[PDB]
Amino acid sequence: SMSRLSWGYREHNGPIHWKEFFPIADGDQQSPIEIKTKEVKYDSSLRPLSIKYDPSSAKIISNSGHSFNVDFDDTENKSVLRGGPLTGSYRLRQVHLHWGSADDHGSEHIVDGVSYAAELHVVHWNSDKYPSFVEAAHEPDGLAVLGVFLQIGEPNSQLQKITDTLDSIKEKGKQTRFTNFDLLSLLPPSWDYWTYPGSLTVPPLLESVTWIVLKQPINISSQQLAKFRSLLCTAEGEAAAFLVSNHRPPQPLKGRKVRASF
Ligand SMILES: CN(Cc1ccc(Cl)cc1)S(=O)(=O)c1ccc(S(N)(=O)=O)cc1
Ligand SMILES: [Zn+2]
Repeated sequence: SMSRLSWGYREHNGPIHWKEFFPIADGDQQSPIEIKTKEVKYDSSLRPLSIKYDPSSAKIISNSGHSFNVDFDDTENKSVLRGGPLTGSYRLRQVHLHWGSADDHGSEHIVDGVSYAAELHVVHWNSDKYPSFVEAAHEPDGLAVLGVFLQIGEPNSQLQKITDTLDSIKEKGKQTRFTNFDLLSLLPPSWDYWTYPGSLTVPPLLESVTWIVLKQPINISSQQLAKFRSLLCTAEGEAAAFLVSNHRPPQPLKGRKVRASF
């Protein structure tokens, strides 16, 4: 029961099957990717990242069945990403997390054969050119996603505000008010990054993303990370399954180059 609404990460509907309903899964700019550092193009024309996140932008946290979503008010330019490889201003919309079944893997991007325990995605859209997230999502330059690796280490109290909420939203489709979220404090100290043209890592897998993957990981404890696997991918009433893993394997580069800021 894989379909154009019923995709997932289980055996019958996981990544291997997404192509059945989203043929672009086999496209030439699919994400995520293994970054081979020896092959990175160190580009002196890449600018520093400019990041401004207003803690009051966050409105709600939700269980989609595929991850947790922190959703932000994107009607104003309070929370925006500029610089790096980007032209103009990209407005903050959504935060996701990806993880695997155990702490030794779970990230979407892989760096020199190494997988991190999880990966945070910060999703933004080009509001200087496009009227809306929906319109931007189907343009090559419409979206910018900031990726941050999570490694097992000392408990991160920055993750605590999110993990404290996870019982509220256990069932697929539950949401809770979630505000005064200091996203910028969750980022690592250094904003050195890789960048490449790609796609959404989930259906519908649109090739509209400028990926900006931060070199420096942040921490998560094993017991924090296990909270996310207690989320259900099934709705209230239906037969319970856990969201034990929600990452897409790396995809073919097909001529693309990864550029480094550093
Ligand atoms: C981008 N969304 C999917 C989507 C995009 C466009 C439209 Cl018109 C409808 C749905 S999303 O909120 O489900 C989303 C965004 C970004 C990513 S990711 N994990 O690649 O950065 C996943 C999912
Ligand atoms: Zn994501």
